[PDB]
Amino acid sequence: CWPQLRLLLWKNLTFRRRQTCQLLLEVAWPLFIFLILISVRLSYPPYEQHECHFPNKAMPSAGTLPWVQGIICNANNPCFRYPTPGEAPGVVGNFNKSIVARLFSDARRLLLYSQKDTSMKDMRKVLRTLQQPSKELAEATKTLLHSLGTLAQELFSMRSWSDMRQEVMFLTSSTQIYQAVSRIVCGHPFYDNSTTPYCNDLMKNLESSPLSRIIWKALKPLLVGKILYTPDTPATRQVMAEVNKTFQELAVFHDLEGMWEELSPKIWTFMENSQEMDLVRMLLDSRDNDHFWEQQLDGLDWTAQDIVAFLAKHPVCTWREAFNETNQAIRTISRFMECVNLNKLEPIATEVWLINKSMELLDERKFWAGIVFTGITPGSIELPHHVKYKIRMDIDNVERTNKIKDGYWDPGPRADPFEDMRYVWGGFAYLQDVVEQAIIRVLTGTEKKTGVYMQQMPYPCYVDDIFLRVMSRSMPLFMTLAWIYSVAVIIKGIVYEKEARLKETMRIMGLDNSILWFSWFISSLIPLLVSAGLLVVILKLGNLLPYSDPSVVFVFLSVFAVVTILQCFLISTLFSRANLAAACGGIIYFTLYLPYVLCVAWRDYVGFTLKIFASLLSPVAFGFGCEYFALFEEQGIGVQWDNNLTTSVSMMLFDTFLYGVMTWYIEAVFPGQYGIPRCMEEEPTHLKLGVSIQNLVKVYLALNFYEGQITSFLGHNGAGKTTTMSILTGLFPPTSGTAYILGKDIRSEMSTIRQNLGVCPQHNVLFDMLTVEEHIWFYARLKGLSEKHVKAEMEQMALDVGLPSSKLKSKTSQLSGGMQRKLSVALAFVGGSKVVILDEPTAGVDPYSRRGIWELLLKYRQGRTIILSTHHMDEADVLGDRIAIISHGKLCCVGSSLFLKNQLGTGYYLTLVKVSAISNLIRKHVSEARLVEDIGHELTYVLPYEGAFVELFHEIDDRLSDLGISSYGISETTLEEIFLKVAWKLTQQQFVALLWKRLLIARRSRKGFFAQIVLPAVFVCIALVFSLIVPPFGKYPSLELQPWMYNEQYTFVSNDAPEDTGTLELLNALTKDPGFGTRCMEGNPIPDTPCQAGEEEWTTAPVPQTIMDLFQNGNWTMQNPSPACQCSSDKIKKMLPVCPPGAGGLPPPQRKQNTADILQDLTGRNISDYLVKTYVQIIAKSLKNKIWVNEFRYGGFSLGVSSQEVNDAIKQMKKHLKLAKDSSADRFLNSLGRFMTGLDTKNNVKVWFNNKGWHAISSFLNVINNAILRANLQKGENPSHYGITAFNHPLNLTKQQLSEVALMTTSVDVLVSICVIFAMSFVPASFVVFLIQERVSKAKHLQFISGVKPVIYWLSNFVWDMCNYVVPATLVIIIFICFQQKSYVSSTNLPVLALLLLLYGWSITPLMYPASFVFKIPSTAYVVLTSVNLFIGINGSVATFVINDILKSVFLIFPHFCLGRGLIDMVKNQAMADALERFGENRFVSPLSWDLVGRNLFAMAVEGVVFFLITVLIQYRFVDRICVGIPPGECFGLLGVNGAGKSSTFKMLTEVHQNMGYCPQFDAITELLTGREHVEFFALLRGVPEKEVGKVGEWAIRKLGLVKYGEKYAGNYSGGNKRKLSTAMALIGGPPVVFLDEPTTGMDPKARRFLWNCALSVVKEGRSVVLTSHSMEECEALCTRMAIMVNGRFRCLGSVQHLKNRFGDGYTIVVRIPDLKPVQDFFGLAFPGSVLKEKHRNMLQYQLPSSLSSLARIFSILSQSKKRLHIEDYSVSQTTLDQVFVNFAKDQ
Ligand SMILES: *[C@@H]1O[C@H](CO)[C@@H](O[C@@H]2O[C@H](CO)[C@@H](O[C@@H]3O[C@H](CO[C@@H]4O[C@H](CO)[C@@H](O)[C@H](O)[C@@H]4O)[C@@H](O)[C@H](O[C@@H]4O[C@H](CO)[C@@H](O)[C@H](O)[C@@H]4O)[C@@H]3O)[C@H](O)[C@H]2NC(C)=O)[C@H](O)[C@H]1NC(C)=O
Ligand SMILES: *[C@@H]1O[C@H](CO)[C@@H](O[C@@H]2O[C@H](CO)[C@@H](O)[C@H](O)[C@H]2NC(C)=O)[C@H](O)[C@H]1NC(C)=O
Ligand SMILES: CC(C)CCC[C@@H](C)[C@H]1CC[C@H]2[C@@H]3CC=C4C[C@@H](O)CC[C@]4(C)[C@H]3CC[C@]12C
Ligand SMILES: *[C@@H]1O[C@H](CO)[C@@H](O)[C@H](O)[C@H]1NC(C)=O
Ligand SMILES: *[C@@H]1O[C@H](CO)[C@@H](O)[C@H](O)[C@H]1NC(C)=O
Repeated sequence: CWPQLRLLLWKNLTFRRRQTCQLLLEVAWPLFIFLILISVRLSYPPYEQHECHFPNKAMPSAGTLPWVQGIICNANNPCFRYPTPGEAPGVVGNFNKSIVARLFSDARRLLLYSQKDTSMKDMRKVLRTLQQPSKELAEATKTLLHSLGTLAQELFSMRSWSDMRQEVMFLTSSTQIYQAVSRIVCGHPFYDNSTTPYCNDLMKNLESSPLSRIIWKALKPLLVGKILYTPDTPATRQVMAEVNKTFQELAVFHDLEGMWEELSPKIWTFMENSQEMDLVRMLLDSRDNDHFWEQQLDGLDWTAQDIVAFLAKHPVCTWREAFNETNQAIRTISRFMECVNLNKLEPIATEVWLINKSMELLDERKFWAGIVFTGITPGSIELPHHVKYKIRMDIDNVERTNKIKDGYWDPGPRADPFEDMRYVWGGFAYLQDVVEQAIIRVLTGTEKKTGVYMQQMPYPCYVDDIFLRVMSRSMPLFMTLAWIYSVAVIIKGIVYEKEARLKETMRIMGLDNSILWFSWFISSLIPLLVSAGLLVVILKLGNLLPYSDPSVVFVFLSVFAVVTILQCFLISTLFSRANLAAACGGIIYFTLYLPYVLCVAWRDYVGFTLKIFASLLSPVAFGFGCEYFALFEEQGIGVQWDNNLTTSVSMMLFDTFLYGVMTWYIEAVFPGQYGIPRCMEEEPTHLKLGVSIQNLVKVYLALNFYEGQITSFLGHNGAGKTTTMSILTGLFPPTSGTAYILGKDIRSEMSTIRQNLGVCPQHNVLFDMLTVEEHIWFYARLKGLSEKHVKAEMEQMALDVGLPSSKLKSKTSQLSGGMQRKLSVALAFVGGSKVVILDEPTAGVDPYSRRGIWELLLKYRQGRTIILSTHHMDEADVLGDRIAIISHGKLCCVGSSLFLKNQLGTGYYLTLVKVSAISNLIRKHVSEARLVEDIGHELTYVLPYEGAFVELFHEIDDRLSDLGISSYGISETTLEEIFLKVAWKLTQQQFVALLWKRLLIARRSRKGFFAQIVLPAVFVCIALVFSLIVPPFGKYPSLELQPWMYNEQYTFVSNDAPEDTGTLELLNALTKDPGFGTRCMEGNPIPDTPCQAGEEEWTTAPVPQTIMDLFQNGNWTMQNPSPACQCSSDKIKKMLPVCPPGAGGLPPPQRKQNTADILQDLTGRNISDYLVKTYVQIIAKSLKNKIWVNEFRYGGFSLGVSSQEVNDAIKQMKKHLKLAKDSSADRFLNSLGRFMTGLDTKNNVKVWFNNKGWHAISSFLNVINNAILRANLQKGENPSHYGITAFNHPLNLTKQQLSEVALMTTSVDVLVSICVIFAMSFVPASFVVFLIQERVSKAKHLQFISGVKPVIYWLSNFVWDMCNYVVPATLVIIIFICFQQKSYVSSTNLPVLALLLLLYGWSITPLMYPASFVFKIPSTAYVVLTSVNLFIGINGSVATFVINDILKSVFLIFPHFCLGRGLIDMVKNQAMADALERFGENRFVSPLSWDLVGRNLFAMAVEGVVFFLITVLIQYRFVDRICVGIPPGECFGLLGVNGAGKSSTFKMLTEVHQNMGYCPQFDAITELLTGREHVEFFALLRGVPEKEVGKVGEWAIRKLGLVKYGEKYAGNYSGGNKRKLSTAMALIGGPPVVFLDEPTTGMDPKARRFLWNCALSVVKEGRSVVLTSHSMEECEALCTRMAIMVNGRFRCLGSVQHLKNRFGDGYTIVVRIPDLKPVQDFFGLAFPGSVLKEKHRNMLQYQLPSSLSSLARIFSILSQSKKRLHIEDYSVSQTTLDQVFVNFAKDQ
């Protein structure tokens, strides 16, 4: 067992090594594949991003100044990387260093101090008292000095105007300006015709200035926009008035220019020519007042000297420069605010007019969002207590509403300032909050009393490695490309070893399939294990899977190799071809791997039971293992031994076992075309008996085989010599019989019997890529010989073969057929086998190699029990020693040759070469004589039987010159006798005949290639049902802003400063019966979301044993209240950070709020740290369970705490100081007061929102607005039915968006066109494989012999292909028109597409014609043609994703590209017409336009034309004195030496075409047609009549026989039946001369004689025939004028007997008498030329050369010695033609 496996592995390794054409590519393909993989990996480095927070944004309701400050500077998500103070629950500032807020505070302080100051009245009273020393004068002067000091202090202690002046003088290199603006505004980290061109050029410079152009995108819809609303309902009018007021709150700069123009002269004269200023300047400079000013200044800067220099200046810095600078600043701000539109309110009567006006303003590039209410009627009723409003804006400023989530999860906070922040800079949230606050003010009455802020939740320290995620999850593709190459190669090898009948030869040699399968398993693992190790080390070195142990991936790759090896072992027993299996294995594996990519997309509702029942394949299990590896690798921890993967390995081993048992079942239930599905002479006892059969029988004989005699075994192959030879071997078991093979029964022991019993079947065994020496060594080792024994056997075989040279012993299987047959028959004798069973030797070999192999078998007659089994008669006569013929399953005759010849055989045959005189002489000499056969210059007679021989020969020799007899001959009876005794309009006729034959071969192909009609049909059906799934990608439905759009979410409410000031009732109403928003309140006004009613429990989740360590780790202050969580250590790439438990610190009290969600109280806890820790730990815990983790929390609220005095002060100040009622003084003061009282906020709420949710911030804003509404409602019946709902619905698409969606949709069109191209490329494949099947000498050349006009044949093929493609064309047309695809089923697009498909077929059917010319193999062009068609289609599709003009002009040669471009332009025009009809216009451009579609049609037409012309062109491509005369009825057989060019001469020698018939050596008949139809079609093409066709067919079917099987498939016939069909074809037209070639090839007796009778009958009618073959018996029995050509020239000509007597050898004699040496001595002394050819017991034979003329004396001596030598039997024969042939070939 072990030595056999050793020989098997050695043979497999030698096969793998001797190729040198497959293993190098096998080992190089994975290198290139993974090199491309490592290159595309190294091109994408991993992106690392530290954890960061985001500043809080301010809404317009929380103050105009903070809103503007949040818009301008901090609107880019700077990611400070540290917790900003804005995220603190107490402070809502972050504008502490902003000089604008400081300046506003100092201005407010100046106002509130000047209103309560009385320095003006005090100074006026002091001046009046001084103008009208004293006692009260001192007190008055002291009061005036104190008042002046207070005014000086008020002018000081502000430090804002100085900084503003410094900044405005510095502003009037790129980083410096940005830093200056950032320090000024906030803290530290065609248009010219509309309005004036000043701010137009300003905004142009802003857009062209080199900085972050994001603030302009937010400031454009702020002062250029315009909002429009519903009809003029009084309530809508009131809310619009409130919105206008909250906009104009910032209009204090509009009426400031008039105030400055009115107040400039007054302050000018007050500072120039006022007595108060002079008195102040005089009192500021004195001898005692200086100390007072120094004491009042408190050591501050700008002492009294600087004050006197600044104020007291009649003519370096005085008040004049300050006045000029303030005037310039006011002028600049007025010119800036001039073109600012603050009246952006326009009412509309209806809704369609609203849409039209919004579009019109969109063309004007000035249009903000628009509010659309849902009023029931324009009545005086305020509100229906439920406000439903929508906000319609442009699509480029609002997030898409067709999707609410990114779909696949991916790390990243999603905080881009422009790409995914349209709800901030677009103005959606601002206007939404403004409208909501206006509604709150108009419903209840409260004005604001509320601030709102938005805070984005931070992200916990991720890294961006999406490439690793997409590569490690798509590992099997590039992991198994090279392994698909390997499995294809190994499948090719296996099926090649199987098809050559090598497995059957190994089985009959005494081997089982188990050891063969095991050896193939090992020889397929070894290279697979090597490649697995190489891929493991190249993946460990590639740095793409770090921290991964090589052992686990190595064992995974090895078990995957094992399961794939057993999978291909299962798949191999289904195919029966080398290239076919090698090509279809890859596509079958792809189709069975496609389930993986099919199931990975629908993982949402996949079950574990479904996963188990679907994991029966190896690719899906490998994909599950790769997903496990990815999930354990992405987190940086890697995969190690930690006890999923084990389930995947278990399923893989179960799959291996299932594949093994399936292989074991299929190898037995369905085998190939060769497997098995589950007058007796004296017995010479001089030698030993080797095999003695006894009672041989089967399911519906006894012969004793001898040792030293070469016995024969003849039969009809139907009743014997076929089942008996199989029962004698180990193929089939016996049935009530016995066979003692060398003293061992067959049924008793079968192993020891096969150890010394060789076999040699008809199919020779010769492994390729190997030498004959390796073959001999392997066979000797398999026999069981030792090393020296095998060497001696190989030396003996090399010495006895005849090729003892290194040129032949070290060469591969490149010898001729004769040498191959000789070596294959010599292999069966290696090993010293005592019993050999040959099978059909010398089938079609030349007579020289036949004599060689005969001498070879004769040299091995030293007791080897040679059992011959062949159909040849002369071979069995010369080789067989004991001829045994059986019939009907029983023994009939047995005995030697001469015994069977003289017992029941016919008498002698006397022939004469060149008739009544000779016949009369023969009748007078012998009474029993008769005339047997007389042919051209030849006659023969029979002598059935003895002194008449001498007298007859004397009379023949004496009267030889009397008649025309030129030479005589005598012969004995051959074994075949005993065998048979015992057991013009012709063009149209050819056209219609071709069409009829083609229709018959196509209609009878229901079981054959019939899939070429329904396979493209189902492919196009799948194409359409897949195209009816992708959304139009151009829809935007109306979505209601509500936070419950997601499945599950976690909210929270953080109550800061619980002092019951204004925050208690707010959170209360937030957590009352109505809940968060409008989910359920006296009904469910939200579709498909019924809320749960019964739930009320304030409990804490069960905490594990983690609070103990928190207790022993006490002193957890507000700063750092939880243990740290590390990040991205060196050389450790971690996607999500991990750290020990205790991340949150304490489980907050969880409670459900009856809205399908649960909230937790976070009062007094660090919000940012807790949120980060909880989020990261929950994401990790959810990802650990293989759930495809989604988002966890979306939003939460934090309530906290942050007037009329300033308004009363402004009113009191405006009442005095020259009050008036003009529109330039009172309006400015009123606006200033309103802006002052519109910035204070009592309480505020901060909404923490996650930017991953597309509609999260707006929904929570609406929720908090509804909560504020329910809290502000007082003295109401119930807050249930008081709620506000917000909607989001963009406007209609314009021409730009329509063009965008028409240009972007080309992806679905190209992907639906590629597949339909692939489906339509299947029709010509059947035509090409049909032409290939009938191209290899089957029907092309045979029809080309006779007059066929091959151009007409090509025309017929073309028209049949057209009419056979018409049917599937309209079939698929009605298929894809049955569906409602308006882009194809319209009345103007159906005929153009139909004709496009028609011309595409017309242009593709000739293109695949020349690919069939040079292709010498059938049933394999299908896959390569489909592959090249797919490649051409892919190239043409990708070539349209771009120099484009010349590209599309030159790429029109491929019809696939033309069809793709036509479909693309057709669907593009359909979409364009649809968009233009939707917009309100019409276009009727015809698709038949020569520029668009119609150039491709004419191109395909002319291309098909030129392809047909060039295919007709390719077909046309633009011996030594051979002299012989063939008269009427002269069978002139022209034989020749091996390699004399007989086929070339026959092709060269072939009016003359129609008068000549040809018979091919190989079978030429259709596999699916009928023989009668074959002969009918051939009679039609021959030129017979249309009415006499049936009679000619019946005559042809009755002449050649086989009438019982005349109506049947020709492919299901046998070899002899095919030969009969071919020789009937050779006479279908009835030519005067017909050329035959090997009429009998592997046939059986009782049928060759029939063909010979038909041949002699057709040549007897005066029609000469020409034939040639290797078997000399056929020509010696049929040919009458032989023509032997040695080298190019006819070396011998004449009759058969004349040539055999002229250059042939002498006669042969056989005498039968233990024995006596005296008889042999007398025989040797009587003839001088006597030679002992063979010496046996009581049977001698001799040969007499150069003694043919003395036959009479020889017969006389024989008759005289019959009584002296006591001879029992005598026989005399002549030399046959084979001796003459081998003599002519020997001396050559
Ligand atoms: C909730 O929990 C988070 C953490 O989980 C807390 O955040 C901690 O507290 C501060 C933020 O609120 C952070 O302090 C900052 O730390 C920066 C780090 O710089 C180094 O710090 C180490 C000490 O860790 C020093 O030895 C080094 O020398 C560095 O200074 C400081 O740079 C930063 O200092 C600021 O610098 C800017 C720019 O120069 C100044 O303008 C500013 O005035 C200030 O000086 C500041 O000290 C702290 O790192 C952060 N994390 C930790 C682990 O403590 C929240 O505070 C918690 N919430 C509440 C309400 O407390
Ligand atoms: C809405 O507000 C705008 C300004 O915020 C008002 O327009 C003012 O009044 C007339 C136009 O109506 C102009 O002459 C003024 O220059 C505008 N600006 C100012 C500051 O007065 C408009 O009147 C308001 N409309 C309603 C219905 O209140
Ligand atoms: C209510 C508040 C927030 C609005 C007023 C903010 C003021 C102080 C800011 C906002 C816009 C700023 C102006 C923007 C444009 C220009 C034009 C430039 O050539 C000179 C500076 C100047 C004139 C800036 C001066 C300061 C400015 C007017
Ligand atoms: C600046 O921050 C300090 C911190 O204590 C605070 O007291 C002060 O009011 C802030 N200034 C503002 C908000 O203008
Ligand atoms: C906008 O699109 C809707 C969608 O059907 C349509 O009903 C409406 O008429 C369109 N309006 C305009 C002005 O095109």
